[PDB]
This record gives sequence, structure tokens and C-alpha cells, in this order.
Amino acid sequence: STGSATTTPIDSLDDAYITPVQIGTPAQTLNLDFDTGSSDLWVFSSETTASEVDGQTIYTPSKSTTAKLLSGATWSISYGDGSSSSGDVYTDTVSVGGLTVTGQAVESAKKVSSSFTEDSTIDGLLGLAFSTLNTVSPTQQKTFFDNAKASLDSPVFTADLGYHAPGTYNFGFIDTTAYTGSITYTAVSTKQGFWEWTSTGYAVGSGTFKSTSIDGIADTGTTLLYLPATVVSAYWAQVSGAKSSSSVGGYVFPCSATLPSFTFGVGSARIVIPGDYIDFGPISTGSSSCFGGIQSSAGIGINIFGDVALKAAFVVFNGATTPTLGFASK
Repeated sequence: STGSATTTPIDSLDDAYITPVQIGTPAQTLNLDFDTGSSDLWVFSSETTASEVDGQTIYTPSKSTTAKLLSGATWSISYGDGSSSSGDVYTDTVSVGGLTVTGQAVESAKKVSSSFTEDSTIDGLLGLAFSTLNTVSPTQQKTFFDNAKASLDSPVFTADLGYHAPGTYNFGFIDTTAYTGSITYTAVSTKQGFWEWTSTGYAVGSGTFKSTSIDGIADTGTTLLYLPATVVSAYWAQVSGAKSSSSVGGYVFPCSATLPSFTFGVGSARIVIPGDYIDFGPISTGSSSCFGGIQSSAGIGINIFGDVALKAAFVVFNGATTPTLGFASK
């Protein structure tokens, strides 16, 4: 089997991407944030504290003839950005882009933190990291990909995120028309439950390439590119007037600037992030100070190749017995 679904930016800055997901019978379609950095499929629901729902579409398991309460199961998650959610668990039928899993754990939110409530466009998350990170207790549950894997034509999914435009998540096949040149594959460590890999280095603008190992995660659920302070300093030094602002919470730059590109290495290959992808707009409405899309990972504890990086590539998440990641230009 295969699946193919369009993923759409939630706003004009590509702050996140939503993909329609069919849950239950009859289908209830929710727009979920596909997140390769976590492993829970959770949704706003009829059980969510009413004051914490503000415009989201909810899953109502009582209206699904295939929903079954997973007795005694609870979940609770906290994300790298400080947000959180928790609740109980159903199993139900879940389909993405024509690909159907029966008995998928659908984690129903009883509580969500303010950042989720305040984002009317995201109805929940669909985790695509390794199932070892899944938070369901006392019996850990499998991700959608993990459940689908054996049925797929090939045990892979691909992320093709757009810049200020829709893109595609495919399951079970590689669309050879969706990228240019070749896909370069690189080793993955699953020891932390992530799609963790090591970039071979970077360049700023038309500058020379610096060969240096950068261990980090491919994370579709994180907006920006988080890299070591040395790398980030070298980037922003090429933008006149850019500075790190503690009050704002990262590097800012004059909105009148033209940003240089940023290149990252995948083996001997190179992915170029155009400068415009690094612009996240005014820090507040009307400001002439703009927020940077490359920020320091210092104090996160891990480097994160988030959407800023991934949207510059066609990315293969290969879930073979030994997982690997593939990157191609597009």
C-alpha cells in the first residue's frame, strides 16, 4: 500500500504545516501537525476542557463506530518549546492520504497548554519519530508509520515541505519526479528515539564550505534551524545589523536586509537554504526588526534540522531494519 497527502503551511511564515487525517467511522477529518520529532498521535476532542478549545476541530469518539477506549491508558507529553498536553486513549481507524491503519492509538486530549489553544489551525499532532518515545502508559503505543510499515510497498515516508506553499507527505514510495539529482543517504542513530544524523558541515552564502560534524535531528515539528552557537554566529555576522537579543529570545536582523543562503552537508552532497527561507518577519506587528530562522541550539541540548532546513530538500525517512535518512535538492 501507499499514501499521499498534501501538507499546507498554517500561516504566511510557514510556522508549521497541517495535513488532513481521517479518524474513525464515519471519517472525522482533523488537520494534524506531522512531527518527526515526537511519537504520539493526539487530538483535540470532545473530552478536551471546553475553555481550552478555541476554534479547533475535535474528534468525538462516541460518534465513531470503530472507536474503542483503551482501558486504563493515559498519556502526557511536553515539547521542546514548553507546550504540553495529556489525556486518555482510544484505538480507531486512521487514514492518511488513502493509507489506512486499523487499531491506531488515538490519544484524546483532556488538557492542552495555552499555545495549543491559541492556535486554531492545529487540531493535534501525528508523531513520526520512533515508537520508543511514545508516552502512553502503562502500555506504550506504536506510531502511525510503525503500524503501517509492514503493509507499505517500501518501509519509508517522505517529507516535501513547501516554502510559502503546499507540499507533500508520502508513505510507502519515493516519488522520483519530486526532486532533482540524486538522493544522498546518511546514517541514523535511533538511540534517543529521533531521526538523528550527522551533517558534514556548512557554508554561509557564497563562502567556503567548513567541514565539521554536526549531530542533529530531522524534525518536521520544529519551525526553525537550531545549530551550534559558533555556526549561528558565523551566519549572522554576514548580515549587517544582526544581533542576538536576549529580550526577544534570539537573533534578530533589520527587515531591510538581504539574507545570505545557508548550505548544510549531507555526506558529500550539499543542500542550499535560500536566504528568504531564513526570514521570519517582524518581531511584533509593525516592527522593522525581523526574527531569524537560524538560531542557537545552546541550551536546547540538541541541534535541530527543523522546517527551515527540511523545506529546502526532499527528505526520505527510511524505516528499514537499519533506518537511514535521505536528502535531495528539489
